[PDB]
Amino acid sequence: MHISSQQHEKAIKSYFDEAQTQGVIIIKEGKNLSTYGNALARANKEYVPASTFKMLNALIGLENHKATTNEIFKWDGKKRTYPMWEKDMTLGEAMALSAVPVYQELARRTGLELMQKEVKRVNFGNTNIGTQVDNFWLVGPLKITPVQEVNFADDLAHNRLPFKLETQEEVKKMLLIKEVNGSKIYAKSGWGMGVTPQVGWLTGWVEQANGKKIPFSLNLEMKEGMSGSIRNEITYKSLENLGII
Ligand SMILES: *C(=O)[C@@H]([C@@H]1N=C(C(=O)O)[C@@H](S[C@@H]2CN[C@H](CNS(N)(=O)=O)C2)[C@@H]1C)[C@@H](C)O
Repeated sequence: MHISSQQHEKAIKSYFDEAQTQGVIIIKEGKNLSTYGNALARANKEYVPASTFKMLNALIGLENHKATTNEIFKWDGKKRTYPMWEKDMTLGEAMALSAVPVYQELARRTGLELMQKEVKRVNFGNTNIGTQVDNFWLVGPLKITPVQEVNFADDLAHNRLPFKLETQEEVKKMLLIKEVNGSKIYAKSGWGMGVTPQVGWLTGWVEQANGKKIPFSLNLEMKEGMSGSIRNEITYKSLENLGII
Protein backbone atom coordinates (compact mmCIF):
# COMPACT_ATOMS: atom_id res chain seq x y z
CA MET A 1 0.00 0.00 0.00
CA HIS A 2 1.11 3.65 0.03
CA ILE A 3 0.63 4.67 3.71
CA SER A 4 3.76 4.36 5.87
CA SER A 5 3.74 2.23 8.97
CA GLN A 6 4.83 5.38 10.82
CA GLN A 7 1.60 7.09 9.65
CA HIS A 8 -0.59 4.12 10.69
CA GLU A 9 1.08 3.91 14.12
CA LYS A 10 0.68 7.66 14.65
CA ALA A 11 -3.01 7.61 13.63
CA ILE A 12 -3.98 4.71 15.93
CA LYS A 13 -1.97 6.11 18.84
CA SER A 14 -3.89 9.37 18.32
CA TYR A 15 -7.26 7.56 18.74
CA PHE A 16 -6.20 6.56 22.27
CA ASP A 17 -4.62 9.95 22.99
CA GLU A 18 -7.82 11.76 21.93
CA ALA A 19 -9.89 9.59 24.32
CA GLN A 20 -7.58 10.67 27.16
CA THR A 21 -6.77 7.10 28.10
CA GLN A 22 -3.88 4.63 27.92
CA GLY A 23 -4.38 1.54 25.75
CA VAL A 24 -3.22 -0.91 23.10
CA ILE A 25 -4.85 -2.83 20.28
CA ILE A 26 -3.22 -6.02 19.08
CA ILE A 27 -4.06 -7.32 15.59
CA LYS A 28 -3.11 -10.75 14.27
CA GLU A 29 -2.72 -11.50 10.52
CA GLY A 30 -2.00 -15.14 10.07
CA LYS A 31 0.67 -15.86 12.68
CA ASN A 32 2.03 -12.26 12.82
CA LEU A 33 1.11 -10.03 15.78
CA SER A 34 0.98 -6.26 15.44
CA THR A 35 0.69 -3.90 18.38
CA TYR A 36 -0.70 -0.37 18.11
CA GLY A 37 -1.97 2.39 20.44
CA ASN A 38 -0.54 4.83 22.98
CA ALA A 39 0.70 2.37 25.60
CA LEU A 40 2.33 -0.58 23.89
CA ALA A 41 3.78 -2.16 27.08
CA ARG A 42 0.21 -3.08 28.09
CA ALA A 43 0.39 -5.88 25.47
CA ASN A 44 2.03 -8.43 27.80
CA LYS A 45 0.56 -7.17 31.08
CA GLU A 46 -2.13 -9.21 32.94
CA TYR A 47 -5.58 -7.78 33.72
CA VAL A 48 -8.86 -9.35 34.81
CA PRO A 49 -10.88 -10.58 31.80
CA ALA A 50 -14.15 -9.10 33.22
CA SER A 51 -17.08 -9.72 30.79
CA THR A 52 -14.70 -11.08 28.11
CA PHE A 53 -14.73 -14.27 30.20
CA LYS A 54 -18.39 -14.78 29.13
CA MET A 55 -17.07 -16.22 25.85
CA LEU A 56 -15.35 -19.08 27.70
CA ASN A 57 -18.07 -19.35 30.37
CA ALA A 58 -20.60 -19.96 27.52
CA LEU A 59 -18.37 -22.55 25.79
CA ILE A 60 -17.88 -24.47 29.04
CA GLY A 61 -21.58 -24.33 30.00
CA LEU A 62 -22.82 -25.48 26.56
CA GLU A 63 -20.13 -28.16 26.21
CA ASN A 64 -20.95 -29.64 29.63
CA HIS A 65 -24.79 -29.46 29.08
CA LYS A 66 -25.37 -26.90 31.80
CA ALA A 67 -27.54 -24.83 29.39
CA THR A 68 -28.84 -24.88 25.83
CA THR A 69 -28.85 -21.98 23.37
CA ASN A 70 -32.63 -21.58 23.63
CA GLU A 71 -32.97 -21.90 27.43
CA ILE A 72 -34.43 -18.75 28.95
CA PHE A 73 -32.78 -17.75 32.25
CA LYS A 74 -35.58 -16.03 34.20
CA TRP A 75 -34.96 -12.77 36.01
CA ASP A 76 -35.40 -13.52 39.73
CA GLY A 77 -37.17 -10.18 40.27
CA LYS A 78 -34.33 -8.56 42.32
CA LYS A 79 -33.09 -5.04 41.46
CA ARG A 80 -30.07 -5.07 39.10
CA THR A 81 -27.43 -2.47 38.33
CA TYR A 82 -28.91 -1.95 34.83
CA PRO A 83 -32.62 -2.05 33.86
CA MET A 84 -31.82 -4.01 30.72
CA TRP A 85 -30.67 -6.82 33.05
CA GLU A 86 -34.11 -7.04 34.71
CA LYS A 87 -35.53 -9.45 32.18
CA ASP A 88 -35.55 -13.08 31.03
CA MET A 89 -32.85 -13.97 28.53
CA THR A 90 -30.97 -16.66 26.63
CA LEU A 91 -27.14 -17.00 26.85
CA GLY A 92 -26.96 -15.16 23.52
CA GLU A 93 -29.00 -12.22 24.71
CA ALA A 94 -27.06 -12.12 27.99
CA MET A 95 -23.81 -12.12 25.93
CA ALA A 96 -24.99 -9.04 23.99
CA LEU A 97 -26.09 -7.21 27.15
CA SER A 98 -23.10 -8.47 29.17
CA ALA A 99 -25.66 -9.65 31.77
CA VAL A 100 -23.36 -10.92 34.53
CA PRO A 101 -26.28 -12.39 36.66
CA VAL A 102 -27.02 -14.96 33.92
CA TYR A 103 -23.33 -15.89 33.56
CA GLN A 104 -23.01 -16.16 37.35
CA GLU A 105 -25.92 -18.62 37.27
CA LEU A 106 -24.16 -20.55 34.50
CA ALA A 107 -20.85 -20.57 36.46
CA ARG A 108 -22.66 -21.86 39.57
CA ARG A 109 -24.25 -24.67 37.50
CA THR A 110 -20.82 -25.62 36.16
CA GLY A 111 -19.42 -25.53 39.70
CA LEU A 112 -15.89 -24.71 40.99
CA GLU A 113 -14.36 -28.13 40.34
CA LEU A 114 -15.41 -28.46 36.69
CA MET A 115 -14.82 -24.72 36.03
CA GLN A 116 -11.19 -25.00 37.31
CA LYS A 117 -10.62 -28.14 35.22
CA GLU A 118 -11.95 -26.57 32.04
CA VAL A 119 -10.20 -23.24 32.43
CA LYS A 120 -6.93 -25.20 33.01
CA ARG A 121 -7.73 -27.42 30.01
CA VAL A 122 -8.16 -24.35 27.75
CA ASN A 123 -5.02 -22.76 29.17
CA PHE A 124 -6.86 -19.40 29.52
CA GLY A 125 -4.73 -16.55 30.93
CA ASN A 126 -2.97 -17.42 34.23
CA THR A 127 -5.53 -20.27 34.55
CA ASN A 128 -6.21 -19.44 38.26
CA ILE A 129 -9.86 -19.28 39.41
CA GLY A 130 -9.33 -19.49 43.19
CA THR A 131 -12.19 -20.60 45.49
CA GLN A 132 -15.23 -18.47 44.43
CA VAL A 133 -16.93 -19.84 41.33
CA ASP A 134 -19.09 -16.71 40.75
CA ASN A 135 -16.64 -13.80 40.64
CA PHE A 136 -13.15 -15.06 39.74
CA TRP A 137 -13.17 -13.29 36.30
CA LEU A 138 -14.26 -9.98 37.88
CA VAL A 139 -12.03 -9.30 40.87
CA GLY A 140 -9.27 -11.86 40.48
CA PRO A 141 -7.50 -14.14 40.77
CA LEU A 142 -8.04 -14.92 37.05
CA LYS A 143 -6.02 -12.61 34.74
CA ILE A 144 -4.99 -12.56 31.12
CA THR A 145 -2.88 -10.36 28.79
CA PRO A 146 -3.99 -8.63 25.55
CA VAL A 147 -1.67 -11.01 23.70
CA GLN A 148 -3.38 -14.02 25.31
CA GLU A 149 -6.86 -12.50 24.55
CA VAL A 150 -6.04 -11.96 20.85
CA ASN A 151 -4.78 -15.57 20.62
CA PHE A 152 -7.96 -16.83 22.33
CA ALA A 153 -10.00 -14.91 19.73
CA ASP A 154 -7.82 -16.40 16.98
CA ASP A 155 -8.41 -19.95 18.32
CA LEU A 156 -12.22 -19.43 18.61
CA ALA A 157 -12.46 -17.77 15.18
CA HIS A 158 -10.73 -20.86 13.70
CA ASN A 159 -12.55 -23.50 15.78
CA ARG A 160 -9.27 -24.47 17.40
CA LEU A 161 -10.29 -24.42 21.05
CA PRO A 162 -10.77 -27.91 22.62
CA PHE A 163 -14.55 -27.98 22.45
CA LYS A 164 -16.88 -29.55 19.94
CA LEU A 165 -17.17 -27.67 16.68
CA GLU A 166 -20.84 -27.22 17.42
CA THR A 167 -20.16 -25.61 20.84
CA GLN A 168 -17.74 -23.13 19.19
CA GLU A 169 -20.20 -22.28 16.42
CA GLU A 170 -23.05 -21.69 18.88
CA VAL A 171 -20.93 -19.22 20.91
CA LYS A 172 -19.55 -17.43 17.86
CA LYS A 173 -23.09 -16.76 16.66
CA MET A 174 -23.65 -14.95 20.01
CA LEU A 175 -20.80 -12.52 19.29
CA LEU A 176 -21.80 -10.76 16.05
CA ILE A 177 -21.80 -7.05 16.88
CA LYS A 178 -21.35 -5.25 13.55
CA GLU A 179 -21.65 -5.57 9.77
CA VAL A 180 -19.58 -3.21 7.60
CA ASN A 181 -19.72 -3.33 3.74
CA GLY A 182 -19.40 -7.17 3.53
CA SER A 183 -17.17 -7.57 6.66
CA LYS A 184 -18.58 -8.95 9.91
CA ILE A 185 -17.22 -8.05 13.35
CA TYR A 186 -17.52 -10.60 16.11
CA ALA A 187 -16.39 -9.40 19.54
CA LYS A 188 -17.01 -9.30 23.31
CA SER A 189 -16.54 -6.13 25.34
CA GLY A 190 -15.31 -5.97 28.96
CA TRP A 191 -15.31 -3.27 31.62
CA GLY A 192 -13.77 -4.44 34.90
CA MET A 193 -15.22 -2.12 37.53
CA GLY A 194 -14.24 -4.22 40.55
CA VAL A 195 -10.47 -3.57 40.12
CA THR A 196 -8.33 -0.39 40.25
CA PRO A 197 -7.53 1.02 37.78
CA GLN A 198 -10.60 -0.13 35.79
CA VAL A 199 -9.87 -2.14 32.65
CA GLY A 200 -11.71 -1.89 29.28
CA TRP A 201 -11.61 -4.68 26.63
CA LEU A 202 -12.97 -5.42 23.17
CA THR A 203 -11.69 -8.74 21.91
CA GLY A 204 -12.84 -10.43 18.73
CA TRP A 205 -12.21 -10.83 14.99
CA VAL A 206 -13.20 -9.45 11.63
CA GLU A 207 -14.49 -11.97 9.14
CA GLN A 208 -13.83 -10.39 5.70
CA ALA A 209 -16.14 -11.09 2.73
CA ASN A 210 -13.56 -13.53 1.27
CA GLY A 211 -13.58 -15.58 4.51
CA LYS A 212 -10.26 -14.42 6.08
CA LYS A 213 -10.44 -13.90 9.87
CA ILE A 214 -8.37 -11.10 11.48
CA PRO A 215 -8.44 -11.30 15.30
CA PHE A 216 -7.88 -8.26 17.54
CA SER A 217 -7.88 -7.33 21.23
CA LEU A 218 -8.25 -3.75 22.44
CA ASN A 219 -7.29 -3.11 26.07
CA LEU A 220 -7.41 0.30 27.75
CA GLU A 221 -7.93 2.08 31.05
CA MET A 222 -11.55 3.08 31.53
CA LYS A 223 -12.07 6.15 33.68
CA GLU A 224 -15.33 7.36 35.29
CA GLY A 225 -16.60 9.83 32.75
CA MET A 226 -15.99 7.55 29.76
CA SER A 227 -18.69 6.02 27.61
CA GLY A 228 -18.46 2.22 26.96
CA SER A 229 -18.80 2.97 23.25
CA ILE A 230 -15.27 4.45 23.16
CA ARG A 231 -14.03 0.81 23.08
CA ASN A 232 -15.96 0.18 19.85
CA GLU A 233 -15.13 3.60 18.35
CA ILE A 234 -11.39 3.20 18.81
CA THR A 235 -11.50 -0.35 17.54
CA TYR A 236 -13.47 0.47 14.37
CA LYS A 237 -11.32 3.53 13.56
CA SER A 238 -8.18 1.39 14.01
CA LEU A 239 -9.38 -1.49 11.82
CA GLU A 240 -10.55 1.04 9.25
CA ASN A 241 -7.18 2.90 9.32
CA LEU A 242 -5.39 -0.34 8.58
CA GLY A 243 -7.83 -1.28 5.78
CA ILE A 244 -9.13 -4.37 7.64
CA ILE A 245 -12.69 -3.10 7.32
C1 LIG B 1 -18.31 -6.86 31.92
O1 LIG B 1 -17.12 -6.57 31.68
C2 LIG B 1 -19.17 -6.02 32.81
C3 LIG B 1 -20.33 -5.40 32.04
N1 LIG B 1 -19.88 -5.14 30.66
C4 LIG B 1 -20.47 -4.05 30.26
C5 LIG B 1 -19.97 -3.55 28.93
O2 LIG B 1 -20.38 -2.50 28.55
O3 LIG B 1 -19.02 -4.17 28.33
C6 LIG B 1 -21.33 -3.49 31.16
S1 LIG B 1 -23.01 -3.68 30.89
C7 LIG B 1 -23.63 -3.29 29.23
C8 LIG B 1 -23.72 -1.79 28.95
N2 LIG B 1 -25.13 -1.43 29.17
C9 LIG B 1 -25.93 -2.58 28.70
C10 LIG B 1 -27.31 -2.54 29.36
N3 LIG B 1 -28.06 -1.35 28.91
S2 LIG B 1 -29.18 -0.61 29.85
N4 LIG B 1 -30.00 0.31 28.82
O4 LIG B 1 -28.46 0.27 30.72
O5 LIG B 1 -30.10 -1.57 30.39
C11 LIG B 1 -25.08 -3.77 29.18
C12 LIG B 1 -20.91 -4.05 32.50
C13 LIG B 1 -20.01 -3.17 33.36
C14 LIG B 1 -19.74 -6.99 33.86
C15 LIG B 1 -18.67 -7.85 34.44
O6 LIG B 1 -20.48 -6.23 34.84
